[PDB]
Amino acid sequence: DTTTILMLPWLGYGHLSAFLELAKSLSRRNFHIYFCSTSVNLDAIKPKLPSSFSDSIQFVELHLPSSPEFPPHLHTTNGLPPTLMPALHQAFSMAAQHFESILQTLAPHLLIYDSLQPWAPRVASSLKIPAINFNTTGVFVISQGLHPIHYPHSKFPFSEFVLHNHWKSTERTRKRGEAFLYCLHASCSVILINSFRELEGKYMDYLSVLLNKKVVPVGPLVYEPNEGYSSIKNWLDKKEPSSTVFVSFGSEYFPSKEEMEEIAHGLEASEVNFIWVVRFPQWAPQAKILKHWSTGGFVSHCGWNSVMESMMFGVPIIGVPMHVDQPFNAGLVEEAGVGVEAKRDPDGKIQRDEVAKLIKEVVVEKTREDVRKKAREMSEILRSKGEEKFDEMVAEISLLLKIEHHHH
Repeated sequence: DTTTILMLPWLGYGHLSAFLELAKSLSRRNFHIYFCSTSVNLDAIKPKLPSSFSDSIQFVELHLPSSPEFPPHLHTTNGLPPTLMPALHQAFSMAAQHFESILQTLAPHLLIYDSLQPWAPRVASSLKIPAINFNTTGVFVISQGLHPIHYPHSKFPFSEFVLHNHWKSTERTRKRGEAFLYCLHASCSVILINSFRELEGKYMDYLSVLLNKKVVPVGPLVYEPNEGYSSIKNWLDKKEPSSTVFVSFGSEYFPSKEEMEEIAHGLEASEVNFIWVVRFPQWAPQAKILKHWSTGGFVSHCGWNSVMESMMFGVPIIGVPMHVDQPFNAGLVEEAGVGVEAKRDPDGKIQRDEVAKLIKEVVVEKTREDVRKKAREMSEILRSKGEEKFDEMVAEISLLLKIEHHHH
């Protein structure tokens, strides 16, 4: 009979997008995919799965405990009030017993889990089902955290990047224990990750050594669009080449009113064209917008998907980080030469004028072209990479399932 994989993303839009792209490729390689998340997430990613995959990728609903005031359409981090974040983690924790009922019933041959379920590799070991880890974000930020663990004294070897730590609850108590999580099977001996070596080759090689694991890259996993655009195309089509920037901040961080005020001033002082329709706690075609001639700028919060999309498309990155991984991703962009970072002032807050200085210097004015060279060059290699992108991954999955075949 055919082979089956259960895919469990973390409950976030970026994770869902990454996991669906990996789910699609595994379908094309003659695997049966069990795509498992909550009903609200499955609905939000359902549009991106074409009707040709209906027999090879099934959506399997995970039930979080619901109540009239915390109902299922809130069982996701997308658009969720931050003060409800504790409940979502609690409700997710409690979904472990149902997830086990899913594994027992489906009896998959493999579990590919996101890096945020502590109970997913623990439940899969109980049923003797191999489970591989898939990280949807970059390796560069992970090696910065594991470097003091072994080398508190040595400087970070390959990078000269530094951070303000102005960013500086009990999650860390759980995070450090993963670093020391053991491994006596081939299922955890290799991890898949959403990056490509042209961007983070040294950091994958370094991370492979710290973790004692094989770091198999399967990135970048960017989703290409197939109205909204019709109205927006009018702006892009009319304006001359390279005169606009896009402002993206994501659906999980809602910038503070002062922060939005300081950022807004960067846009006005920069005297640049702008396309921004931000959200508030409870959409736009970002990919299509990044893929127009008029587009030569991206003022992004530097989430991994936004960083990957620009490098794939070729649009220079104006970075304004303000959350967990953004500053590192933003440091990596500048090191790579494919963008510039706006160094937020020695004060805690964002510098209103610092943002404005960079947008004009990069988009309206070709003051910095060293970056533009790097943006197009990077995008050429990404598109050049084709079906070999999943070659190394398929080989390890094949080998892993064969090893476990004897352990019975």
